[PDB]
Amino acid sequence: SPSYTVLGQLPDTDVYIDIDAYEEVKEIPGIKIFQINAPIYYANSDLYNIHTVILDFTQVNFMDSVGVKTLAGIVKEYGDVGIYVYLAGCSAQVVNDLTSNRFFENPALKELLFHSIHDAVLGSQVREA
Ligand SMILES: [Br-]
Repeated sequence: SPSYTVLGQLPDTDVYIDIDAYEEVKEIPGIKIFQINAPIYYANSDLYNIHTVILDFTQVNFMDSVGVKTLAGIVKEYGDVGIYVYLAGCSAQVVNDLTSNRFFENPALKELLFHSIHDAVLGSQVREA
């Protein structure tokens, strides 16, 4: 797909890249990591035993209101079956757009933000169930 890329972990590192880019790269059991390559309403249409979905926002420079509403729906619906959706690598600008479009109307959703993918992975290790 051009709109998302599935990432894996280079074993025994904090490096996450395209699962197809290198043979020894492996997905982490229980976690799906998707790099967003196009506005999320696109990647979402493709989407349509996992405890955590990590969305890598490193390539995202801004979000529009349609995208934030789409993301909010993704977070809510996974959440409703107990799966956390983490947002990794959001720029200050992206978090500003999220905020403007009322993504953090419930301030608890700030806990879904992490600076790096590895930070998100570690954050999924132990948390309220
Ligand atoms: Br977006």
